Amino acid sequence: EVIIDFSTFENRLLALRDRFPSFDGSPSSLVFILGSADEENPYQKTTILHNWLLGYEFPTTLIAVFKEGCVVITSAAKTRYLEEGVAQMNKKLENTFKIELWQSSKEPGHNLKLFEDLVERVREAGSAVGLATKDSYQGKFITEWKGVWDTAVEKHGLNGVDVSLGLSSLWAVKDEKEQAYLQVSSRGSDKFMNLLSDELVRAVDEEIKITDAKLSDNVENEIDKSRFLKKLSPELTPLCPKGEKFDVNYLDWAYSPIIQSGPKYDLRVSARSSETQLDGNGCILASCGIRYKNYCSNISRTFLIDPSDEMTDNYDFLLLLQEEIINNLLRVGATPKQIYDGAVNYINSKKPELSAGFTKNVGSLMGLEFRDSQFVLNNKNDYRKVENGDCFNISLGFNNLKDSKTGASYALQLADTVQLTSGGPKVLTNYTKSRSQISFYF
Repeated sequence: EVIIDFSTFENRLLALRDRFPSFDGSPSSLVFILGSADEENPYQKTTILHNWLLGYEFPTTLIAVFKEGCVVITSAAKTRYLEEGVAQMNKKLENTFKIELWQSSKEPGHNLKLFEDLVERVREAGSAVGLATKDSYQGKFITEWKGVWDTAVEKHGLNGVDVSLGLSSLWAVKDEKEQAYLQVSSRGSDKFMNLLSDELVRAVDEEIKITDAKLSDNVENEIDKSRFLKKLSPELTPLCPKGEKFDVNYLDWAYSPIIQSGPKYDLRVSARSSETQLDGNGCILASCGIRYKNYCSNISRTFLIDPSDEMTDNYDFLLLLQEEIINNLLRVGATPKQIYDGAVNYINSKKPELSAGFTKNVGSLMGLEFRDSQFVLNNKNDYRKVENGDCFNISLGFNNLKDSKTGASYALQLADTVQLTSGGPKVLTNYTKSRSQISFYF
């Protein structure tokens, strides 16, 4: 079932070795500690790191990285997935880089001594230690580790250094395999947006009493229909890497689907489905995002029900704005600020009535992390640069609009997953956004 891709493990672990000493703060070593799995917080940096290095989260596991090697503290059973590939890697890198697998144990005192041993190696490396400072896990293993670490900061003079920006830069560019998983994920997002539209239109047509949150929950639970998922394989298996087939067990939601039908809408990052009655008029916002083998995608659409002329005109503009971002501003070397400011320019030119209501960002880098907060497409970030192989959630919205004649409240939102390739940006989510196909009349 579980097979670690060891050429991928080697390349990514060595990339991390090569890059971490020049992370901000100049860490001399890295320590990442995964305690018990927390399925409620899948995007913690240490979990992302496991998914990146190994393809899987390894609970109750410590990984420390140095110039000359790597220490993994993990159970005998998990060591079985690693020992052959590590021995092969060690033989090749015999005079450069040595991975040591220290087998943990439930026997009291055993892991404690390993942690003490590891602290000796860390302090020998240097006083600056790179850590995922915001991560939180439970369990005996990490709790014993924290006691050792806290003292080593008190016994020796160690300063923990957060490495979020460094990891974000290291993870940004997607290799061939990752780009395939992102396309599978994105086609999954397409399928669920299609299901969402069909359910929405039916609920509106049938005037049923239902809240936005109940409707999005209905869609959300569709992913557990395994036999429905199996039938997606002809669309999805050709998008998987060479030698791989679609596996239903690796498809999940990136977040709970969001429906907001008004009159109040929320485009903030924290926003969820509204709790109020489905309003079958004007603008209805929908968002869903899928993970395939932990790679996130995102799609957002606006559906129009008997829209006013101002709604259709502004939806037409929203399409043109997304096109300007995707096919003009998303360029290798561009900063988030240049991209966001280019969007602001386009709105000021064509639709200044929409300047105030525009979202203060147009999305983010996306991948194993659904939203990379180190690479948000806003005016503030002038210190990241788009690279070939980056994948973006290009998501834009306008809130707090009213029709000038009826006073009807509305909002607009459109999002797509976009991959930078050598041939340029490639939109991975292909569910329709043509106004004629997202507009319904009753």
